[PDB]
Amino acid sequence: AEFLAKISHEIRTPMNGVLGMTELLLGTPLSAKQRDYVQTIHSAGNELLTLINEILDISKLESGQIELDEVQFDLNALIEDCLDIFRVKAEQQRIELISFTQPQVPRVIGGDPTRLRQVVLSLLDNAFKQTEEGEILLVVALDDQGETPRLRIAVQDSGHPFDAKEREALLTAELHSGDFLSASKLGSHLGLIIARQLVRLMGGEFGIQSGSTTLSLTLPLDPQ
Amino acid sequence: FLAKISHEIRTPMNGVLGMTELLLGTPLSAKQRDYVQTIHSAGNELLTLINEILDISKLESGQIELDEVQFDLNALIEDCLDIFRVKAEQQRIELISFTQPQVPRVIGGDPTRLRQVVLSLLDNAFKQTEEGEILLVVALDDQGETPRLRIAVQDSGHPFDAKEREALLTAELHSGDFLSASKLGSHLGLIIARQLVRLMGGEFGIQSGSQGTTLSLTLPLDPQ
Ligand code: NI
Ligand code: NI
Ligand code: NI
Ligand code: NI
Ligand code: NI
Ligand code: NI
Repeated sequence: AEFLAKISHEIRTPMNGVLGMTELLLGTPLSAKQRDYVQTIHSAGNELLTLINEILDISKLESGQIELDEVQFDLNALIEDCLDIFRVKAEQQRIELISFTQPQVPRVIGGDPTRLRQVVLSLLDNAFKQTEEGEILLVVALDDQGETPRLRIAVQDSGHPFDAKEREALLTAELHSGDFLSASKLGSHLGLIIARQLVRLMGGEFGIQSGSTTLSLTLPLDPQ
Repeated sequence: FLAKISHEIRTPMNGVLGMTELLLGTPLSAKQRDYVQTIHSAGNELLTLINEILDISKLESGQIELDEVQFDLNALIEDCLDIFRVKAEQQRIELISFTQPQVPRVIGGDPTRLRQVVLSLLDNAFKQTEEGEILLVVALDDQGETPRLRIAVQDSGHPFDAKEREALLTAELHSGDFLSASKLGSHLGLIIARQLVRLMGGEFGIQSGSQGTTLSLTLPLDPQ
């Protein structure tokens, strides 16, 4: 996990130029059809750059190069924010965003918001690509089961929930430098897997119960 | 190239390069042209790098197996040189090739990788030499206990250092140390080229005369 982080500059350096010219190109006199192409380089280039950025920092985390910072953040305000990106396209029918935050759960807890923001988004975004019609509910509750209260977050999948082989391969997902690029055909897109690894790093477990899927994450916490 | 870059890196970058090849068909100013010209000449660099990084990790891990089929040796070596002739005509370079009288027409092996290794060395020449002559000698080597094939590519080019020579022969990934970040970007395909030959069955070494650098592999020629 040192490697990708060690040579991070040279994976960044040309990509910084691709968007560098692009966010610069918009200022030039662009014709009607030209600007349609240049912004495509902007729009598609970023979603690859963020992917690149998203795989390097997780590569840094498994090495122990950097730490997940512990701060006290508004748990509900983050979740309701996570919904608001998807609520704008929730007006299209045959899907319904539902949020249930059990009254017992705290409003603020100690953890890392940004990396939790990804995992909640990555679990939520997967539900949209899965469901053609239906409704998606996100529960934020704590399961008192266990020696010490632990927080749980789950998202319910609409269709073809999981391959029996496919899920097991998700639970035992550990990716190295080259492994993050190999395009394993088994199929959990990069987005899902990176998301999975973090939820192991912060403690707790990942759970998917496929019933004809509820991508569940159970972070820990100390009772205070 | 024998490693499939991810479904989520290849296709966004596929759209970026698709624009640059398409955008030049549109009238644009000179200063505007360089911006799109680099994205083609730089967006490829990252895509070439991600593949190269991935290729080593697959060679070391052993997930790569070689075909055993009969191919025409002359065509392959003749076909590789046809690629570079257009790149060699502009560059003031005369590339020449000699194939010994004794080396056979057909040998059993893997023609797809052997092309890549021959492509790998042959590219390195043009990368590090101008004004010079590039030569490709194909000749069997009888010094071993049994006749073996060996292919030599040398350039009237600038030599390799004492440490870059040592690095190309010893450095490995998911191992001790890769020794560089800046220096590998150009010479990474040569390590890959070594990985095949070392797997192919014979040793691949480099002897740098202080000017011409000869990169020669020895492949185990078929029994009879
Ligand atoms: Ni650096
Ligand atoms: Ni922007
Ligand atoms: Ni399926
Ligand atoms: Ni896809
Ligand atoms: Ni091209
Ligand atoms: Ni390793």
